[PDB]
Amino acid sequence: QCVKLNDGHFMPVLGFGTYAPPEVPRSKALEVTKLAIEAGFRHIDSAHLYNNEEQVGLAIRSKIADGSVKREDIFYTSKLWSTFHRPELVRPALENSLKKAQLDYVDLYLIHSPMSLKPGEELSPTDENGKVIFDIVDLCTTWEAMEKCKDAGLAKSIGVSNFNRRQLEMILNKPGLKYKPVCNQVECHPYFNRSKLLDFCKSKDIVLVAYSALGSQRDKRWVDPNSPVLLEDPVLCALAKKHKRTPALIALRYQLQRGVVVLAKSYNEQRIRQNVQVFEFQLTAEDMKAIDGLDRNLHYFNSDSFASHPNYPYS
Ligand SMILES: NC(=O)c1ccc[n+]([C@@H]2O[C@H](COP(=O)([O-])OP(=O)(O)OC[C@H]3O[C@@H](n4cnc5c(N)ncnc54)[C@H](OP(=O)(O)O)[C@@H]3O)[C@@H](O)[C@H]2O)c1
Repeated sequence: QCVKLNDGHFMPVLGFGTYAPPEVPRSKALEVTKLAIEAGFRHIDSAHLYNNEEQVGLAIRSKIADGSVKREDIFYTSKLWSTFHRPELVRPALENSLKKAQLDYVDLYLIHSPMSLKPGEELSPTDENGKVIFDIVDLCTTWEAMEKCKDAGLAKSIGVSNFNRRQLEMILNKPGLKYKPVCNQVECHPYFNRSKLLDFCKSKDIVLVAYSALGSQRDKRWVDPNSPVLLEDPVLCALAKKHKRTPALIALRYQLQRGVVVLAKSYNEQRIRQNVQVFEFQLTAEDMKAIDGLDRNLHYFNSDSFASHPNYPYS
């Protein structure tokens, strides 16, 4: 099952999340991406930041080599990291990602975040106070460079991530705009359901892609351990019991029924296989209303590191 993007390409509505924290050996991404493909995932979400494109790319190539899939069956996403927003750095960044993954093109290239950072060696250049050293870049210029990447065939589609409505509007209203973003990949789950942003995106034919749809990996770098654990929510657990599914499946299905494309990260073989069951059942209107009632403006990613950034999208 796919949705048609505003540039004519097609995106599978369920995607595999590949990020794992640095404490996880790099080789694991190879193993789990192959498992994901074997389970039925075709949309695979990576990024320069993840330090895994070589392993994820190898998994894709391996599954093409053994005849399981063809390149055209896979929808591969990468993302431009924030130290590469200056327009002259965009195509080189994409070319580096392609080289790592050993792919001729990405299906989707995203601006990972609107929060531009100082260019250089470090992924996350930080001051002595812990905050990231910011760069002030007109993102419309970054976008123009993204458009050139699509015209060159390096990316089939281009989009953004972590943009709010105002930031999207800035791109959409850019004079001489050639390609609208096909999507906005954002934090989205029952505790932070982004309903207003979703309505806006639908009105502009921009797909909303949900990350942390299962409540995030709760990494101590960015997430308060006090934050309620999404999958422990009693409404989600009651719905799981009602449907004889799992809280994760309820959370994924919720997104699909709102017209949101949903990612799901798992590095566990059993959970990877479980997550594809999202297509096997439905939630009723009353179920959906119960889940909508959980909305509580809880973005799990919530750190000083970026809450002070001039382009921080949340308010
Ligand atoms: N654009 C961005 O700024 C951004 C930000 C965050 C995420 N992302 C993308 O979105 C992906 C997913 O988001 P996320 O990394 O925050 O994780 P997530 O999809 O919210 O998953 C959170 C945790 O759920 C667990 N899980 C998965 N399936 C489960 C199941 N069926 N039952 C119980 N637990 C389950 C996983 O643990 P196990 O691995 O142990 O199964 C995982 O660590 C990322 O990997 C990345 O590709 C993008």
